[PDB]
Amino acid sequence: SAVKAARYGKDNVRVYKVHKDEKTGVQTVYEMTVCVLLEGEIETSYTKADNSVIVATDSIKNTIYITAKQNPVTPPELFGSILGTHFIEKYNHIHAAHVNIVCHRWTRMDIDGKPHPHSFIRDSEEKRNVQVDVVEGKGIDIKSSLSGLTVLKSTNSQFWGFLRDEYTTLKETWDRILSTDVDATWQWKNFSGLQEVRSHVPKFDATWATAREVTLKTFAEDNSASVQATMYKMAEQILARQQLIETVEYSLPNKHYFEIDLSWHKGLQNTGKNAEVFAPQSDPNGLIKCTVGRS
Amino acid sequence: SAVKAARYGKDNVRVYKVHKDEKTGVQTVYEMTVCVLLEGEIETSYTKADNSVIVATDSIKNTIYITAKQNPVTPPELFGSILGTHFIEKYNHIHAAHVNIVCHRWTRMDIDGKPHPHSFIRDSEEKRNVQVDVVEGKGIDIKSSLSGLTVLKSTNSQFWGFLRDEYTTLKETWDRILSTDVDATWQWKNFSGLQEVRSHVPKFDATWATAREVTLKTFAEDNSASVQATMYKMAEQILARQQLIETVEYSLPNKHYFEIDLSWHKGLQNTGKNAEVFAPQSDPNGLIKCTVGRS
Amino acid sequence: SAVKAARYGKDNVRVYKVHKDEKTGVQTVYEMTVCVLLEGEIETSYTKADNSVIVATDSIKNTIYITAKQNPVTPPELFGSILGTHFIEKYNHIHAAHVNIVCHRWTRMDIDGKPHPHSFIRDSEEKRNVQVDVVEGKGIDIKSSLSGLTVLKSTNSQFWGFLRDEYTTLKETWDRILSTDVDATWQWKNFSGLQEVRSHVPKFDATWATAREVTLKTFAEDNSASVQATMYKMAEQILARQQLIETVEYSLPNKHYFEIDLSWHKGLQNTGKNAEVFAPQSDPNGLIKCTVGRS
Amino acid sequence: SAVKAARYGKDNVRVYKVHKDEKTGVQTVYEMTVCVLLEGEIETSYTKADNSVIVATDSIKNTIYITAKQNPVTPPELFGSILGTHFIEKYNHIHAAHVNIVCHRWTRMDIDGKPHPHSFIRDSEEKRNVQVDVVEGKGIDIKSSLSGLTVLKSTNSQFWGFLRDEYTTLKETWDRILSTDVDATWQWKNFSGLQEVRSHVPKFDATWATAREVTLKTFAEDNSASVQATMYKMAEQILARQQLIETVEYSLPNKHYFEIDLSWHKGLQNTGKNAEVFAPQSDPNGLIKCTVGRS
Ligand SMILES: O=c1[nH]c(=O)c2nn[nH]c2[nH]1
Ligand SMILES: O=c1[nH]c(=O)c2nn[nH]c2[nH]1
Ligand SMILES: O=c1[nH]c(=O)c2nn[nH]c2[nH]1
Ligand SMILES: O=c1[nH]c(=O)c2nn[nH]c2[nH]1
Ligand SMILES: [Cl-]
Ligand SMILES: [Cl-]
Ligand SMILES: [Cl-]
Ligand SMILES: [Cl-]
Ligand code: NA
Ligand code: NA
Ligand code: NA
Ligand code: NA
Repeated sequence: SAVKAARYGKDNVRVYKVHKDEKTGVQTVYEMTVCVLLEGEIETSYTKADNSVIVATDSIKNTIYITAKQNPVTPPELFGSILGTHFIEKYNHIHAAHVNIVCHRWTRMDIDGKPHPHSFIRDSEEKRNVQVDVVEGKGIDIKSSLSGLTVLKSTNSQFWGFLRDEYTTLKETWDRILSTDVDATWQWKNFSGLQEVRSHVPKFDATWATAREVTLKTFAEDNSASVQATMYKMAEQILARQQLIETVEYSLPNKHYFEIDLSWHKGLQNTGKNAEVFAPQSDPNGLIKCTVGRS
Repeated sequence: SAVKAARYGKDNVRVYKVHKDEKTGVQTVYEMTVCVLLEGEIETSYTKADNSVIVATDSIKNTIYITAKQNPVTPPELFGSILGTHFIEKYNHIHAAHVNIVCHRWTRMDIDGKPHPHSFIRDSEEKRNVQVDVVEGKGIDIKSSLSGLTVLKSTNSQFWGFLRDEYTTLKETWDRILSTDVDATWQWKNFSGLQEVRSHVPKFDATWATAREVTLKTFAEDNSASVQATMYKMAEQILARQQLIETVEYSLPNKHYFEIDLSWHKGLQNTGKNAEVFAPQSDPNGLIKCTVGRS
Repeated sequence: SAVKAARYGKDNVRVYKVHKDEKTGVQTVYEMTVCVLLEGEIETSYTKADNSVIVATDSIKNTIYITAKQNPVTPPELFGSILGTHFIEKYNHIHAAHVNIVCHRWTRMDIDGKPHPHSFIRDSEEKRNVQVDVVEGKGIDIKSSLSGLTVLKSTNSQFWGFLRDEYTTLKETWDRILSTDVDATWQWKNFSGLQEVRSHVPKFDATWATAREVTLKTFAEDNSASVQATMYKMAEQILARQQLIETVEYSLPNKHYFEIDLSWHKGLQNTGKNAEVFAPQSDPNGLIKCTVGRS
Repeated sequence: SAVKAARYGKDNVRVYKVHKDEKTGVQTVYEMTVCVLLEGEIETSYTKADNSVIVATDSIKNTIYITAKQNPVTPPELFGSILGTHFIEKYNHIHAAHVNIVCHRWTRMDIDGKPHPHSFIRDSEEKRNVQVDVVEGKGIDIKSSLSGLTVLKSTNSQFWGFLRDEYTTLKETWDRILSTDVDATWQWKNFSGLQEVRSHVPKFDATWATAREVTLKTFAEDNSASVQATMYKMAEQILARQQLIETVEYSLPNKHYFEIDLSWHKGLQNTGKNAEVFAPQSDPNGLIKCTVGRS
């Protein structure tokens, strides 16, 4: 037998960094969870018990903290690029570094209407993420995403005109609840290396902001014909607003809310126009996905 | 043998309710998870296979939705009281109803700076909860709480002067991170029944708001001597601001963030005054609890 | 205000211990998660920032590992007793120690039909637990339990003869699925202190074994009239087999499996006697509880 | 813009099936969670609100239950193939079906040493899974796996001889704990369609059994030089025992157990040869992956 593919490293590395402004007293915190997996001339660790080719995953962990100490950890696209570039440059025989970063929210508290200098709240489990693949000889591929953005609209969602055959029981509807957990990913043009990534640093926060804003506004304003149609509009707009993005991907569950017929109880009317109480369904759920690119 | 205690019912009942203002088009949503457990003359269901004394848990589920259809679901203290009162009044032989409600956040979205009439965001996994125990002959006991409120302050937390003996390795500190998940509970004076609960309806949202506000402000402003001392201040203030509360309980984990000594690497300084990168510890964690009452 | 109740300490302390038999080469592992919360003359830590009365939770963590190093960690009832007794004896001003222990399964692997000397498998997420409350002047109260024991029987479960009124839609059934996650707790006679606990050491593993055996056999053999009736039988038997137990508590969810009517599709028959495919319901679920004592 | 990729359907479809032997009274249960995502000429649902091309995900759910009613649900490789083949054959314009199945354990209980005819225990959260991609014109690609198989060996694991530089703090060790959650995947030769899958039905349970057996035996018997080296041996053997498998993939976390130096306390010796009490680390963890193919 032979090794067709291999990568190894340290996952679930929790990192916090604080920035203190000496002059203002304002402190800023960042918290993330980091995974770094390396590829290279490491097949003999698997086939021959040759650990000489292994950069220990414990050392990869140390390196993550040292890199956070010596560089900015924001935007996560830049940090991941610095981190991955380090491994392929430091170790001749390592030829790719795969860096995934989950950024956790720490939003400054407002106390009595004034931003507090050093207290924060996790104002959502929504995440901002990056996947940075640093490949020697082939630059840096970055996928940026937002995930865990949980939303609901109580009307202005429809689903009718779908295929109807002997497997179909679903009633057409012109007014339903739509609720989802948004997973949205924008894939950047390949970057030739760390300098090119750095040359675009401002665009990373800007594009994340645009993607979120477009997601929320389209979700709220689209009188939705379906999840499919709504998510395409989101993707289309994001592409139109950042030329350095090549594709936009959405992965959306349809978290169903079912009407409850109560007419069996004293003729209570709770369906159609009289629907007020619904049963949220934990499972199953629709799952709808789209990758949109430039025509 | 004999039954010393018994209660039974339906847990994890997910409920959504929408309120539509016909005139404005503004819709408002509520989502909760409900548990109702009943007590009464039901020992024979356990000892004699006598199911005649059982109100089926499926029927308790139906009753939850019907009650939500026919009454306000807010404040959760009132809904739980209505619900529990129904079971003990409807069924002679049922003498207590234990209603736990978890309220989930659905905060109206602001789109282009204007509140949207029917789109919402889950802007936190923080919960507002109630535990309502309706006991025939003995009124209604309500415990209200907030939970899952996750906060961090990056300085103005201290821990020194603790007991030091042969089991102690912890260094005293005058400047550390403090991060916790706030679980705060306020226990109301017994209410004689549903009318008395209704007579106090406005106080339920007001007291929840006060508890949150006092929690966040004390957390942010107290140069903390310890979790113990900070949480007591929170509780003291809440008691001072609502005379219908008898006790205030806090349950707080201390979610440790550890310094990382990196001086082994090129003499890097990352401790004490130079501490910038920390390792959040998932476990273990301190757990600190207090119940505060009136002197 | 004033402190009405207080306890504090370290939660989620993961502990592993290995026992190596030098002579046989057979190794045995134990893994648990420990929480120790202390009570005593500690009110001033909360009201006066007096940390002198605080045994740091970090030191409580150290003490957990030291105690595991110097004593047996099995049965967990004994370990918890040793641990809690240490705190109230070591610290004059500490008057109670509350020790919760979750034991994780590490079952020796059989390889080619022979037990392996040092490899183990987690052959279930089922837990064996103890709650040991050590109260100065008042001995040691122990609650032992098994939890997370997930079972299903595909027939020989019934539910009929329950109360029927205007809230009832549930059909009576003479043949249904019953599936639950067993949480079973046996509460021991108070022990006067550590010597008395030690005098009963063998009974702890024996009683845990009996409780599990009786649970599984009753579940499998009882043509169940209801969860209520079945769980009472379990409790009755356990009480009859260990006189040092005062009560037996069960907490059982009824994890419903619903029939699926498919006759709308080509007259397919999948209900009643023809029921083969069912939909497991994640929520809601019945929750049925009983505490049984001696008449 | 334009749709570069799209797939949609129903996730988290829980399914139970019972088989009753009329003659013996022996019943057998299967429980799984199913996801079916379809691809085809569906771009206009996204770009033009054309729902005519959508097979509703609700109908895909119905179809899952109907297929389970009318066919065997075991081995999961065959069920997934039947299910995916149905969609591409039934709907001209659907050209791929992606079926993921998670099988949940329901192992027959032994009561008083005899297998019970209709009671089962979930004797592990370990899963048996399939990923079946049915592509019109291109047959059926199946990946089979086991996951969630959690194991520990308390000695006969080593890690030394790794790369040492300025980022390295890890001590070499000749005797450590190794614990992991096994994720192992075997990828089958492409099948031309449903007949070819059926022609190999017996091999699916046999190969799953071999993979598990080889995993457990190698884990227990290999005096491991590293995770890398041990997992390669597992993969090598599995490939040697089933020629219809093209590759074998492992994904293994190294769930670290750290020594605890206690010599600061009364010179207690708990390291090296005296190590008995360890601290399991929840995070971070190494993550080691390998795909092995035929040379
Ligand atoms: O938006 C929707 N898209 C779908 O494909 C679908 N199928 N059922 N309900 C649905 N709703
Ligand atoms: O605030 C704190 N309280 C405690 O009791 C403690 N113990 N260790 N660290 C601590 N911090
Ligand atoms: O065993 C049961 N007990 C109950 O109380 C019940 N209620 N609905 N179904 C039930 N099944
Ligand atoms: O088996 C191991 N492999 C690795 O690559 C490694 N790195 N640190 N510890 C390790 N153990
Ligand atoms: Cl859907
Ligand atoms: Cl603490
Ligand atoms: Cl029930
Ligand atoms: Cl590792
Ligand atoms: Na390199
Ligand atoms: Na009553
Ligand atoms: Na004492
Ligand atoms: Na087709």
